[PDB]
Amino acid sequence: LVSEKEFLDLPLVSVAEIVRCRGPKVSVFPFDGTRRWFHLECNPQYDDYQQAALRQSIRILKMLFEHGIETVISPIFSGDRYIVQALEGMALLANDEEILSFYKEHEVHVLFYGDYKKRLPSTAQGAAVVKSFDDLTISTSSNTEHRLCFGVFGNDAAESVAQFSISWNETHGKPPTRREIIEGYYGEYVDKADMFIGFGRFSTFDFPLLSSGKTSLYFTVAPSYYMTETTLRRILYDHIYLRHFRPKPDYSAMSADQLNVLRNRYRADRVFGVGCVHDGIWFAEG
Amino acid sequence: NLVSEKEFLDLPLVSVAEIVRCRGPKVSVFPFDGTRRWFHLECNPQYDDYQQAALRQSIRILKMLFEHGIETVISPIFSDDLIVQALEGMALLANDEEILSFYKEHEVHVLFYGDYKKRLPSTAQGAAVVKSFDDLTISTSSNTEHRLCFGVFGNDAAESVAQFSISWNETHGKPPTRREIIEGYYGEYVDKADMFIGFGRFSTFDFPLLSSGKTSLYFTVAPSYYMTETTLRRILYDHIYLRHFRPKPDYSAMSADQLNVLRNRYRAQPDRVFGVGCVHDGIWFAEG
Repeated sequence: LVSEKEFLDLPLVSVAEIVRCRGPKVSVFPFDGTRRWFHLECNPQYDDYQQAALRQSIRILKMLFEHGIETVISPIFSGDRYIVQALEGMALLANDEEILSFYKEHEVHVLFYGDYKKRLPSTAQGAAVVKSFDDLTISTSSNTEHRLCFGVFGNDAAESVAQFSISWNETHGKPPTRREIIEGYYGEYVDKADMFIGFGRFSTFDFPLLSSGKTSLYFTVAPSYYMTETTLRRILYDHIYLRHFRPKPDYSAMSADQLNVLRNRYRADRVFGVGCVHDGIWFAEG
Repeated sequence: NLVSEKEFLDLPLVSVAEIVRCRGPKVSVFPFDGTRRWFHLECNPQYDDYQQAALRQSIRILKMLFEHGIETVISPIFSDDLIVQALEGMALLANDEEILSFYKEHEVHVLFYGDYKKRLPSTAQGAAVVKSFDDLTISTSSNTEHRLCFGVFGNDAAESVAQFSISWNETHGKPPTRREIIEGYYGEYVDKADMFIGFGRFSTFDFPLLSSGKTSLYFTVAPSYYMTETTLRRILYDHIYLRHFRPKPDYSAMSADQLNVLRNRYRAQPDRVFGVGCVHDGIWFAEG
């Protein structure tokens, strides 16, 4: 029984306790539109993309964890032979000092999911990235306050599940349960996503097995890196108090006039996700 | 392909259907949602019958979708991630004269997917309904104009996939490919969903294996049954012409002002988020 203004005025710790009580326990947050943001808020002539971007990802993950969210799932990647570059960008997640300090300071256990072992190049660099992912999962394994799952080619889990399940049944004598399948794919058991925060065109991606009809979807207008505290709070408020508001509507107990308002509104077309294009850029209308 | 929204709206139906056939959405997911509300608003709950009304509207809409050139419609009917009443409803979908007449007239091939075999009552009635699903799939298998996939507890395919894959390896000596996994789950190979049209609260559900980042998501304000021809055309237009506009943005090639309009927009309206709603009399509505 909290209003939005009240929720906005709460001290941070109260918000965190509410989130631990009611969720979202598992939040999906790809960092999207990093391109556009980099051209708008940095200097592309002087600044370097990878470091700036990493700084912002750190800021947002910090914010999410500090709001009492236990697990963040963050799909990162899904010319050519600029692959060296992008393998270095992946490498930052396991070697950059600032982010390692972040994992330490916030007691984050980092896990990687997806088809990266087979899809990454069979080069010494590719092998090095994979090995640094493995090693990072091991060296953060003593952390238990938060879980961060990074998705690298984490889009089509069907074949991976098929093979995991064949092996499992061969060594256990029965199929793996859903929990066991999830543990196999993410490394540890993770609950279904409570929310997905996307950007721009309405679409979701790269959290196999964890999607449900109870996953709340949001789409920012600005690139993810513009995410402010106020915004995160309006999202949290919507998911916690409004998405599953009780009691459910009782149409029979509604006056003739209320029913008239609903009837008239629905009769006189409005659909979220229908957009417009300006200078080659899509914007949601409304 | 240089077509405006007004132009697209003014096109003859066959032109639209041909465009949809050419450019998609080939596979469209469309649950019928907000049906209690729709029924209390557009029918006489005191005189009218719920199921006939609802079925009539579902037929109307599926008809509209197929008439717009969409090959496959996937429609979650009963969802357990979102018995109780309807083992009955699905029975209607495989047994009601009007809808059977619809599958015939519109040459629809019907499939059922989900955990229904295990979730349906283990009674003779449950068995009979399952058999009628099977029989309907066989019966409409010669229909080739359209495909309709009904979701009955079609969430959480993981365990189904595990079991299918175990059996498959037992018979073939190797794991099934993705294609084979999809055939196993849906009965036939189906491509990834090109769009999902939902209602109200932004959420999607019950099309396992077929979701991708390329699935365009839409959320109507009104309950599904209010869907009109114009609304559907606006959705189609957005998906075909706007969602994947070419060329894609080249920021380094953009003028100072092209960057400025964007920067200014984001800085001057910093908290804009679609999916945040408001509640009145227990009804959630998206803001914006």
